[PDB]
Amino acid sequence: MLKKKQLTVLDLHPGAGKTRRVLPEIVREAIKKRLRTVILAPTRVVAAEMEEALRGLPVRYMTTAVNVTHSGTEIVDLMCHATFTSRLLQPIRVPNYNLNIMDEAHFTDPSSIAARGYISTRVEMGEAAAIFMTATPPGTRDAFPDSNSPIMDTEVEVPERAWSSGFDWVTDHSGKTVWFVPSVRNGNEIAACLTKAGKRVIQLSRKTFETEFQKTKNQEWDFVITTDISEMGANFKADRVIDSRRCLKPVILDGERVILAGPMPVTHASAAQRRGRIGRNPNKPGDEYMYGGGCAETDEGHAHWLEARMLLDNIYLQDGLIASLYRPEADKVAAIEGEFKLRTEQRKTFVELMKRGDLPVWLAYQVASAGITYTDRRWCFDGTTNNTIMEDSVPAEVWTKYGEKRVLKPRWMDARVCSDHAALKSFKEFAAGKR
Repeated sequence: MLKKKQLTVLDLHPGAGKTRRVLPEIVREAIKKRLRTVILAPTRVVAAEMEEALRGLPVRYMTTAVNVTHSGTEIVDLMCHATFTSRLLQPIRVPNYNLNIMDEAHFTDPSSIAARGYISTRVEMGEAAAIFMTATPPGTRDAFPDSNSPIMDTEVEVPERAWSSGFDWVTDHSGKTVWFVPSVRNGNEIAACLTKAGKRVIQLSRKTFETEFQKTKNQEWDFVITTDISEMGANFKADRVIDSRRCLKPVILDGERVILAGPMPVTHASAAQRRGRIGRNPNKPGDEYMYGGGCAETDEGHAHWLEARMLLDNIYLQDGLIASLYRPEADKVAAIEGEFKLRTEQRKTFVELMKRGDLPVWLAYQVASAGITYTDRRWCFDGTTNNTIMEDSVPAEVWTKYGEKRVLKPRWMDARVCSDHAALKSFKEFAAGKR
């Protein structure tokens, strides 16, 4: 697989040993052939598990998740998918890796889609080799792949709100359950219902993942309530997965706003990855998978793919050439290559609104493309009356950097800045000039 010009998809079933067995062998072969290599982890939690599997091999860990003193003689770098894309965007030269390995290559966050598009383009050009590691490559239609041990698959009605009766099977279980919910707010209601029933519940989401995932190892628990982030390599010692089979879909309406549509069905890849959390121990047959809906290709028209085109249009590749999306996922968005290419100063603003501002890609692009500078926050208050952001059914208010109390009313409305309490608190700090 290491020969130039080729992209290999390593699609072994979940738990087949892609990370702990195949990855170290690939790395040893790459170091033997003197290939400058990058290893891309979806999260800092996966990067730490990779360090355990790669111990004894010269790897440069470009992440604060690992505490290792580097020798300086490493030709293999390890970083998360988002750091790879961010460094490509920033005015820092990234080496032209001869071998690019992406673990959990099914990750649908805009930065992972951009990384696959950039790497696959370099491979098409004949400059590099790549290995995409995932049980569920783009376009997979099988939500029931193979496993290390047999799984009991049961289609059943799964509660998406607090319940008082009709779901005895949920609480009458004596093992550990991983339950996938469509959103943080939906998880809060179910966790509260399970806590009132006497269950020990841990909740996981993108922002709290690294911190709260440690609790799954450090303390006894009955249920883990998680968004889709746990589809990316998160391992549990559990015997059941309850799957709502639903997710939220960011959708761009009329090219002027982003809504969080749904909950709606997950893709086959997401369902197979959610189910993939169990049936991993060959000595423990009969782990359960309870699913409450069907699958659909909800990645079509999903804003993450349009956002990946905004990132790819602003990454230098060669003169005016622009990287295409990875072919199997390239029809998910109606987009013309280069339509989002920004001039030098506007691109620097676009990068800073994402990196320091913490804004979603689409929103950062609207602000940068309008000729607004990073610290100018007047756009957070000059939108139409229908863009008024609501908190507890009352308009959200902030003291501007001038000392004036104003209602948060952004010129461009992106529902992701207020998807939960923590998101809106962060956006209010942004509108106030606090970062």
